Amino acid sequence: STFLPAPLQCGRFELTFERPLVMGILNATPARDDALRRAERMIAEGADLLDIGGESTRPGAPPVPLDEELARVIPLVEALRPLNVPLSIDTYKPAVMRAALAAGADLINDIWGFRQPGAIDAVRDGNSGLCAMHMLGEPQTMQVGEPDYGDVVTDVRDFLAARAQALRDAGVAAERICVDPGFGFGKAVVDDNYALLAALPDTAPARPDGRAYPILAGMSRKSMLGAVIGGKPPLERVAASVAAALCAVERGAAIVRVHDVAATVDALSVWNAVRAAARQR
Amino acid sequence: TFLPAPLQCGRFELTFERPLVMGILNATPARDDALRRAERMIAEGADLLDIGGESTRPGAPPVPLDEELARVIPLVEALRPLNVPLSIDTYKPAVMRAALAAGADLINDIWGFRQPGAIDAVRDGNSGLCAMHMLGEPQTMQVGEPDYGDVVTDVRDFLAARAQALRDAGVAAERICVDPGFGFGKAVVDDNYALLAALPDTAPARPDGRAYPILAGMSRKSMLGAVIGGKPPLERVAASVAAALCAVERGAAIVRVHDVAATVDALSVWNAVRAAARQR
Ligand SMILES: Nc1nc2c(c(=O)[nH]1)N=C(CNc1ccc(C(=O)O)cc1)CN2
Ligand SMILES: Nc1nc2c(c(=O)[nH]1)N=C(CNc1ccc(C(=O)O)cc1)CN2
Ligand SMILES: [Cl-]
Ligand SMILES: [Cl-]
Repeated sequence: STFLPAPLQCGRFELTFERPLVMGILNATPARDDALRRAERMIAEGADLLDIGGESTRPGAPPVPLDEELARVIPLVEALRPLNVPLSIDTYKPAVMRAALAAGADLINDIWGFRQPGAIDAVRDGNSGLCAMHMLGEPQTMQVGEPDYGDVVTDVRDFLAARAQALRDAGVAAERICVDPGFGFGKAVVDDNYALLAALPDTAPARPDGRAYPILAGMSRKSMLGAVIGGKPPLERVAASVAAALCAVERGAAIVRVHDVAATVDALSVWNAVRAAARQR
Repeated sequence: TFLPAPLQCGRFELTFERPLVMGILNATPARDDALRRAERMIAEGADLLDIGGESTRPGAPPVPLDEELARVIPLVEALRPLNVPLSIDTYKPAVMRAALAAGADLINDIWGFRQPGAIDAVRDGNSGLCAMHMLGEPQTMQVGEPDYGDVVTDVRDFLAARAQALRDAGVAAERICVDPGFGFGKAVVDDNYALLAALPDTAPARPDGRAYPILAGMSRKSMLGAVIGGKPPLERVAASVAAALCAVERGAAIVRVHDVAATVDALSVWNAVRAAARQR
């Protein structure tokens, strides 16, 4: 406060964060026209980016075969490109990264932090945005591991610092990179996730210009929320998800990744109005 | 971490380790529909219930005394056994008198105990008292056009005078909370959002040096519609949650809301964040 996240080069777009941006989650997982209507609705509700995922990229989910992931993701990229809204791709598979970038996606959002063999090579060229997330696990297994940290905030920051360095060593400009602490990925459901949310600014390492890498935060409908509201199921977590998104932007998040776009946008309109009033004092 | 000063509140001593949620119980048509609503809001996590028999809002037509009493008193009598603080949203001294005699715990007055006879009605006993700021003329009960130097300072100075008037009549400072009165004589965005941004500065000091605890009510109000493209009241729930969270972040003791479950859930997240912060 009154913090300004560093800019993100994001394929066709140069994102700046005078206000935090809302990334609407477009799960392309049961048809195509169903997903396109969803995307149009989310844009109408105020989504600033769309995150296209052909898999369940969460802990304990079945891993989708390559041909099918390609068949879900690529035609949505092609159909949504004309809308001139950033298209993020939720994938850790280098082949999906290559095909999706060739199809004209703007951002690669990777739960494995570009650790899968060949992912860095897939993304090093061009201008796409890249979100390196923290997940505790061994990449070869494709499985999230058990929580284990000294200070989870420090460990998450150092890992993200190493991932940004690895991207930069391969020629990726620092301005194309954002980071994400990976809420719900190898974290104690309450203690680790809320430590990371309370200390969000400190999860982000510094770019060479001294500015912190901008932060993407995704908590929407997650177990960390169910755990504090008496165990209600995902569809009953909207108000809690709005609360978490607001907390993240209060703590300097550049982008919030959400299911409930209208509700998040409305909440962020109120947040911006408060900030605008505070700036006159 | 801010800890709002405690509120002596009739049968209850309220302390604010966490902010409390006051559920709005609009008792306007019946006297039984209101009761199931109250039970639901308690089940959803309401810490207080605000019983209102009128429209205590700018431009709203008034309800005659005997009708307001017919709506409020049976509800006080019916809800007392539930053992949750009962607040009465009234500016009428006769309703204040009758509600306290029926056993209400808190009097919530949009006129800041300015109506003739109000202070005299609430002097005695241990009821909590919420003195709200509204810019207007008590005699005609008309809200005024916004007019402030620094609205934050003007609101605080008014609330200091109302607290002092209550104390001059023998009211213990511990019984008093204050409310900047969002949407009552305020520029819809300029003034309301200044007050929310500078919320802790709207409360004057008690004699012990702690600020009077703050009640804030923004649920579904125009200030919210104004910033979300002019959506109507029933479509302001997400914006109302954001406002409540902002208010507690800025030290509010009680938030007054229509959407109890949604607000309680948001505050559960907020509490979890604070608890994590306190371990660092
Ligand atoms: N950059 C980025 N990408 C994602 C994220 C995320 O948080 N950040 N979350 C995702 C959803 N995965 C889940 C993880 C945990 C939970 C849960 O805790 O319930 C649910 C879903 C997938 N893709
Ligand atoms: N202590 C306290 N009591 C109240 C309050 C309130 O904000 N604080 N609001 C009330 C509802 N009045 C409205 C005022 C403004 C608006 C609006 O701006 O839309 C709507 C309703 C009545 N009772
Ligand atoms: Cl835990
Ligand atoms: Cl205005």
